[PDB]
Amino acid sequence: LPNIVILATGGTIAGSAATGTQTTGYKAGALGVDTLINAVPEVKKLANVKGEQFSNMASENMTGDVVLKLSQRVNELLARDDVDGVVITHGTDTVEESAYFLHLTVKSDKPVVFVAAMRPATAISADGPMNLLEAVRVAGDKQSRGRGVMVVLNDRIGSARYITKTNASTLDTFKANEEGYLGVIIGNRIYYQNRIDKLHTTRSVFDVRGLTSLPKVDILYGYQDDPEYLYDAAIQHGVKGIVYAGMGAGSVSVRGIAGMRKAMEKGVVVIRSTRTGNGIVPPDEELPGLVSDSLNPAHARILLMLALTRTSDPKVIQEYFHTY
Amino acid sequence: LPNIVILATGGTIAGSAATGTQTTGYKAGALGVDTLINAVPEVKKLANVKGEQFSNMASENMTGDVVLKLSQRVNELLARDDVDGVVITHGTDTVEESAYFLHLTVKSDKPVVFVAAMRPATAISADGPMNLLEAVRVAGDKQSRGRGVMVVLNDRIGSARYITKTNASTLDTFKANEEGYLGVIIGNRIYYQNRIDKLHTTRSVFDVRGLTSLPKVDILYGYQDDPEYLYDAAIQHGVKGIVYAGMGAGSVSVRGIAGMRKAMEKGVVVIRSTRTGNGIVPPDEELPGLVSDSLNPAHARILLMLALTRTSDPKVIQEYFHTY
Amino acid sequence: LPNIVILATGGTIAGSAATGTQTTGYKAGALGVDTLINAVPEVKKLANVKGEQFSNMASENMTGDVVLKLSQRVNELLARDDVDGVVITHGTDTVEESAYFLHLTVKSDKPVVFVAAMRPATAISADGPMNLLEAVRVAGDKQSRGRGVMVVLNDRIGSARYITKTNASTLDTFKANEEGYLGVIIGNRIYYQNRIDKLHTTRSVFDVRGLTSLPKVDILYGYQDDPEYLYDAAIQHGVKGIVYAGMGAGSVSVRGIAGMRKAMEKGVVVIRSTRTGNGIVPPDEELPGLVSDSLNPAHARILLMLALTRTSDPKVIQEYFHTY
Amino acid sequence: LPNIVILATGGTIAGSAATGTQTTGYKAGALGVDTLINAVPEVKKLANVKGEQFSNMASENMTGDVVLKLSQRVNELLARDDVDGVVITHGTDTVEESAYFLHLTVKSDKPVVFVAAMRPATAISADGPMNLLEAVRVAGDKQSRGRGVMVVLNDRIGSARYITKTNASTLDTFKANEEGYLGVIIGNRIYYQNRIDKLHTTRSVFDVRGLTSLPKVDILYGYQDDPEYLYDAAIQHGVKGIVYAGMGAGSVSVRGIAGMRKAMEKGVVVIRSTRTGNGIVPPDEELPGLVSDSLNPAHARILLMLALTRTSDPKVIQEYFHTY
Ligand SMILES: N[C@@H](CC(=O)O)C(=O)O
Ligand SMILES: N[C@@H](CC(=O)O)C(=O)O
Ligand SMILES: N[C@@H](CC(=O)O)C(=O)O
Ligand SMILES: N[C@@H](CC(=O)O)C(=O)O
Repeated sequence: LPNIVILATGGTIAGSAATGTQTTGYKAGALGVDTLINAVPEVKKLANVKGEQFSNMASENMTGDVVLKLSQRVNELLARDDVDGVVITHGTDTVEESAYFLHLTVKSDKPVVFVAAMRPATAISADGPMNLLEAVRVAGDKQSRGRGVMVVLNDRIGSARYITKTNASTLDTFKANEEGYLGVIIGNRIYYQNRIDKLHTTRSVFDVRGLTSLPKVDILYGYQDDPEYLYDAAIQHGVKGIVYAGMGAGSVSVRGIAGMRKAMEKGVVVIRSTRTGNGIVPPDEELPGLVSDSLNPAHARILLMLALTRTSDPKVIQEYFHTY
Repeated sequence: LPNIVILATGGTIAGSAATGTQTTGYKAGALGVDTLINAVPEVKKLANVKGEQFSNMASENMTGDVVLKLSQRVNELLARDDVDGVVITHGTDTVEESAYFLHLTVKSDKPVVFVAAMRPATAISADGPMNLLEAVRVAGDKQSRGRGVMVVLNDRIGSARYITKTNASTLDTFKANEEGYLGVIIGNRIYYQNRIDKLHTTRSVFDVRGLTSLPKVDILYGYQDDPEYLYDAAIQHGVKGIVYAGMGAGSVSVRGIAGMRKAMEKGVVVIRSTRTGNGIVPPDEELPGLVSDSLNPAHARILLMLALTRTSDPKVIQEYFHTY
Repeated sequence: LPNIVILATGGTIAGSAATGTQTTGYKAGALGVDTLINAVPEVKKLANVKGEQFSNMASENMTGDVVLKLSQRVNELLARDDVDGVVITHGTDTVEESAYFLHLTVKSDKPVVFVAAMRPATAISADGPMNLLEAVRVAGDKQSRGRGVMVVLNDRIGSARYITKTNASTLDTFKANEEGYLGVIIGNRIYYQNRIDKLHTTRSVFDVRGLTSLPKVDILYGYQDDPEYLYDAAIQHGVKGIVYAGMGAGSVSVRGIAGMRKAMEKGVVVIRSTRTGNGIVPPDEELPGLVSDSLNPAHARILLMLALTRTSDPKVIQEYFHTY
Repeated sequence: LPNIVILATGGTIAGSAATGTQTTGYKAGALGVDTLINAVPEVKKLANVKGEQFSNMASENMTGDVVLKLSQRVNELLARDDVDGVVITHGTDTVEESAYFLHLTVKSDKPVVFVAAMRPATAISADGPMNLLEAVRVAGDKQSRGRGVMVVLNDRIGSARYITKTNASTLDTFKANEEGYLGVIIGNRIYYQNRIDKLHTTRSVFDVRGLTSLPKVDILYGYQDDPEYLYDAAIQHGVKGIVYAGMGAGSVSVRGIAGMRKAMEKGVVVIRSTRTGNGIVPPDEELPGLVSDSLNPAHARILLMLALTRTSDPKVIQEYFHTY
């Protein structure tokens, strides 16, 4: 059997409420990893699992300094001969951010699978137990190697680069509308469909081993009447990058243009992304900043933060956006 | 034949580029309304059309003061016995905002149909001509009355309350993943599928006749490491409301909580929405602010602005979010 | 509390397998209704429920003669003052057919909610418990009246007319891509979004009280090299109608045209539907047969069977396809 | 510039109607290939194109014997040093069948791109011109090599293995809900997202050079009351295989089981697929026949026909269903 480490960070998957139908007033990140494992003893037929408690928080409180430590820990684990893969239990709300960070920074082809749940462990029809079992199956399969970081929920295997939480509250929320899933798990069998045609993991140039902090990057929304003062505030607080969750294809109002030009004059890198949820922001030399390709704003922030650890050259940063 | 006014505001539908494949370096909002009409002379078999040029701008520059005028003009037009419906040509980037504004403020059951195009008029396979023809068909059909404000592109009829631009750059971008379309136009025939179960138009309390400006509302994004200083900036600039494009189901970090509590102390109304793109943000009294129900951040901003013209009572505002 | 009858027919919701991960070799339709109710005692806080065992079969074996009796029983129940609504447990494979049959033949505005499960009751993270509780919530809410027959799974409320099983094996399979959901159930609260703009239930002309069988209707697939001999076989076995699950928009090969013309010469009514999964098959007088509007093949069969209890007139039948 | 052959077979892309809004009463496959080319002279900046007229038919009339000749011709063309790629203009209705056939039988890494249109060439906002330009762009890019056969419409590049016509009548009908697109074409640039994780073209065992006909395979639908006599008819007419477009996950009624057992006793190979549109049909040794994995019925028929040119062995055929 493969040796899988379950590295727990918190989330609703580790939530415990007073009744089976209670959806508020409980902490998302209360139960320990061994309680998760022991609720699905079937996992022991799939792998030799060892639980490690990395943190226990709601993912809306996950921070880059913590995700950096997570990446460093996972790199240490996967460097061991006695670790075949890692499953990371996490909150759903920012799992796409943490997962994409590890996608770019983990220097191994051994699987790294993020798993989460939309219902707490105490819920009627809780999804966490099956999601964890699926995640372990994926992490221990030798066919799962070399595929980049994955996010597994609801019988689907999503690439960290494409997968996003698309719905505030449903079990099927994690989708990649234009890129689909890497694979699916049906009837206790994994079906791989796609390999992502982007750089990642052992083919990624990003390395943050030995870093202890990351560049500051903020995200500003685009909308009718969007204000220039938010750009001024970000600049004043020393951001190194701004990701613009733009109207349409990174379109920018007269006010946003003024903000962006100010930022660029102070050496801030601006990435024009989109608030729409999907698709390509194409190059446009008449507008300020760089473009995000198909990265959504949350992902774009992660790639920009990592880019800024190793370059300040806009040409190189733009090329990263087209290749990672 | 029905008498339809085509009220033009700009957009890529009125864009004109130097070649058939050029997608940048042209102004979205350059062609006049009569050029659009004359490019589809078939529209004169469907309706007696009259063009009126309201504005000619890219929709990323549309502002609430201008949308207020638009609403007022459309009400004047629909008050006339010689006007059976209005088609509004507009940019795709913010059409959802303008349309939802009119959905709540137009005091007639006569059809109001927004139309737009993802490719400029000069493009190969431009979508504007057929979109405009479909929109005119919709606006003139007696079966279209009483349905709320509609957005028509790509053979689909979307409710202004549910429809959003979901993709930065595709023709099929306008979708309502959970709510579907009101109807479709296939083979020159309209097929109505749904009526929205929300208040609108003639049953809406919002009336902005005579107003000349609207309450200031900004939108802030939720993400890992989201900073409190953006709340401080918005407060300092005198916002009346803040819409939060939250992680997951309006989930809030410790920093966002501190920001939101500060804003609420100053009398700012905070609405928690979602950055995910779809779904319900459920109530949670322990978190700050009101919740957006299934309104996305752009729509939630429009409803909040209108709500604040009538009330500062949280109970009443929250009920608007559940019913409009 | 509302009085709700849970009328059980079988399905995977009532399936019981030897382990938590076994997905084959168990009978869908083994557990009794009271075992379903007793697994979710929370239901007794939502309604006064009474279980009735109508049948216990896998839904692939559900037949029109049995669905007729199901409709007749439901009508009997809803005619009672002591019944406020009904939930029908059923297999997922043909629930859309049974549900649409009841949608057209149930003469009450009281809610009728079909419910099902993709994983058996014994499965890890079984969906049936929560699906049943959601269904009971929907059936007992006074806001649910007059909406037509509903299908409830995975926090979604779908209209019987639009909802279909879109995926062979996932929990989120029931979707209506173009029409959306009537509503959703999130955080123990129902959010109604739409009302279907079609005839149903109390406004439907179809009445089958007193019938003991239905007219025979088969479905033939369209594809490259589709054979004429399948039309001959159907005609020889006495079908009254044929639904063609056509290529594209009910397109027909030379072979299919010959088969259809032969069928129509014998008095068979032919409906051209689509194998695609969605959309409108538009009228085309140059092709044989009537068109299915947006009814998929399984639904189109149900409507044709019901139509043939009332009329043989093509004009009238075609109008049913456009209104039901 | 690359040298691209445009091999025309017909379809609505080659349709010509009397007015810009006419959607019936015109032949789909009337215009010649040069007339398509001459409508988009921009193509000359992308490639040196040569048109060749293979056929001119509606795709509902495409037959396996003709697709076999199409595959043979494409193989001849791509064996030439002066051909870099091939674009095939085709009807939308069965493009997925012809494309998947070529995906398994074309013995080259040079791109083969099928292209089609939902609106005829004479239509207002006809999609064919831009679809053809995109297809030529894809066929001529050196990055497009080795990706398997592609289907290009509406700015999307779909794998022939996953893409299907999902809507009877809309421009955006070609989707792969679970597998996404291989890439997209926005702003005159190709963005590759995925590589399919299945065998195709140069790695495929299927070679039909020298064949003039193929094994007979029919498709039978699954539904309530599905009749055994259709199996008897297929058997009597000498089918070598039957693809069952099953209820749910290839579920079979008692009648279908009896039919399938009869077919198998006569040496017919039975593949259980799904009518649902998407997803995996899992193995189940208690049911008759082989399973289609995620192939939909139309694709399953194509694979089974090709498999039968080589083997009758169920173990090998089942493996093909899991790897092609
Ligand atoms: N707020 C929770 C939500 C979840 O996990 O479903 C979290 O992200 O930690
Ligand atoms: N920027 C343009 C884009 C479009 O209309 O497609 C607009 O919103 O005005
Ligand atoms: N074959 C089962 C499948 C399910 O219910 O999920 C049924 O329809 O009865
Ligand atoms: N019946 C046409 C439809 C199209 O091309 O859109 C064909 O398949 O040939």
